[PDB]
Amino acid sequence: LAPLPPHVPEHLVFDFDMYNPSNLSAGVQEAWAVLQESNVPDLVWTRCNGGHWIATRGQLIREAYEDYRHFSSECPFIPREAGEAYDFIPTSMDPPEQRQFRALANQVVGMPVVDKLENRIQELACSLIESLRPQGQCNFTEDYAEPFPIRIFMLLAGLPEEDIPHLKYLTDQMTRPDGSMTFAEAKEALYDYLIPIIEQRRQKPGTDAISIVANGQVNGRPITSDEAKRMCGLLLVGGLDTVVNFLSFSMEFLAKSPEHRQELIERPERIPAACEELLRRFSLVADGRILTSDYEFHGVQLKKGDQILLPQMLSGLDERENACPMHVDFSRQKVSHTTFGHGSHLCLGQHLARREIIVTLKEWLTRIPDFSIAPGAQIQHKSGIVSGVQALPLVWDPATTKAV
Ligand code: HEM
Ligand SMILES: CN(C)c1cccc2c(S(=O)(=O)NCCCCCCCCNC(=O)[C@]34C[C@H]5C[C@H](C[C@H](C5)C3)C4)cccc12
Ligand SMILES: [K+]
Repeated sequence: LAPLPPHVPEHLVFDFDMYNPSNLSAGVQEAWAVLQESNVPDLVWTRCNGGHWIATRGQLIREAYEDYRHFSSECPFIPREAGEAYDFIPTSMDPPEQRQFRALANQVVGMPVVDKLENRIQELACSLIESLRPQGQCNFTEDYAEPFPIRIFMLLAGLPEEDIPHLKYLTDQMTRPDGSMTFAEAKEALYDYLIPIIEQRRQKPGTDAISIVANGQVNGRPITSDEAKRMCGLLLVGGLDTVVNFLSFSMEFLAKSPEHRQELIERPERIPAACEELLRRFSLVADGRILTSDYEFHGVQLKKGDQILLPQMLSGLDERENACPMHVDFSRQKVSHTTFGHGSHLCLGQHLARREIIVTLKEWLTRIPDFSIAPGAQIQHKSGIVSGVQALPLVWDPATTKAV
């Protein structure tokens, strides 16, 4: 517990630990939802993780994401040292400089790219699932959720399949840390992999994402090598743990809810809506911002340099915006969430991510309509900037399945 700053009133202190919240055993969204109990104010200060604010309600979360002038992305992670070291593009930039970098990134992971990749996304899902189907078991996180998005990235980035276990090694070191290296070191090791590739594709561009970013123009001039690297690191990591962990949450839920599986089998037209309602219920990101100036917000004095956690996760779980928020209803009306963020940094990958989710749901239930959690296994969640599932052992009777 860091010393409480004298500008912070004691009545706003609530020592939530985003990397190890109490009651994690109840589920990680449930653990974060403690922040929305009736005796917790809308904006609190936690002394954990160096000390920082947390906005606990959708209205404040969206407001702060809109107000980039006060709430800057230059240090967007807790703890401060990680946020300081972090320099990916565009996530560590504010508008207006951010806008042209975001437009360049949009050309390589935005919507039209989706239609070009869609046949490979479909084929990859089907091939992975058929490999598992006859076995009657898998560790879903390891056997489907991890290989699916990284294979898609390698295709969009024009990288060879054999590079996958090394890239995985490198991203795990960053995003699945064990305290052996600092964020800065893991980040540099990732940059070491990308720097030669960007050099190569600046001399000899192709039509892959790295070539397009590395040869782009921004605010009137060519992008530098360093800018390209910082963009490519985000394009790699952006759709990896988010998708891995979101799919895992979704499949845990479906494994525990035969009635919702049957619903999507009998009414496949509801799968897009189901995707949105799972994105709401199993929202999983929590990053934040740094104050650019002293600012009073919702009656609370914020100080220049204070960090504020703005959990994307919480908006859709807020009872003030969605009734019975922990309940999953594929027929829910007025589904609201900020799962993909809000404001100037609203996820560029969201159309790709929804395609990945919808293809998985449809192709999984087509071949393996009936499955359960392995008997006896205790599913464990993890919490942090991207919350997730540690492992997801599933079982089924292969006689209930079909090759398609
Ligand atoms: C379920 C999956 C995903 C979730 C929940 C998710 C969530 C988010 C969130 C919350 C942000 C905003 C962060 C900020 O405001 O600080 C964001 C930004 C972004 N994400 Fe996604 N993401 C997902 C998938 C992907 C995928 C598949 C990619 C593809 C490479 C991707 C690319 C990006 C990029 C480039 C940005 C930065 C946009 C900018 O800063 O203007 N995302 N994502
Ligand atoms: C107990 N031990 C094990 C530990 C516990 C806790 C911290 C530890 C750290 S730490 O404190 O240095 N690491 C905590 C922050 C790690 C940042 C990961 C995000 C980077 C990639 N993602 C994004 O860019 C994005 C950017 C954006 C938001 C979000 C989703 C998408 C889009 C991708 C993230 C170091 C070592 C050990 C630690
Ligand atoms: K920084």
